[PDB]
Amino acid sequence: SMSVKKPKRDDSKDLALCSMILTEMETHEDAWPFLLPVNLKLVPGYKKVIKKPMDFSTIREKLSSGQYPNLETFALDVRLVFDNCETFNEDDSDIGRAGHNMRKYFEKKWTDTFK
Repeated sequence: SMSVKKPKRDDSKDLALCSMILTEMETHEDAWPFLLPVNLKLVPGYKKVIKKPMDFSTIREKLSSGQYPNLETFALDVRLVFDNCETFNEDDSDIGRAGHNMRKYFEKKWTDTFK
């Protein structure tokens, strides 16, 4: 509350560390469904159904331009990529499996870097 604060966690490295995580997600072999925005002209249903599209290149641009206020808003966009994927793709599909795999890979790096 006013004039009452928990001890200050060092957040000076968070930007660099989120960039590293994102590099690792970008270079994963199952990243291909997520590298670029879904083409809303060429994929019927996507625009109407997925209210907030998100992809790794859009996260990279937001990160590089100071549009993440903190590490949690960064994790929310990464998770949005996978939540979108599950909303639109059957579990038993190449893309549906890719999304589960990448969400696992992410959540481990996240815990190991920050928790």
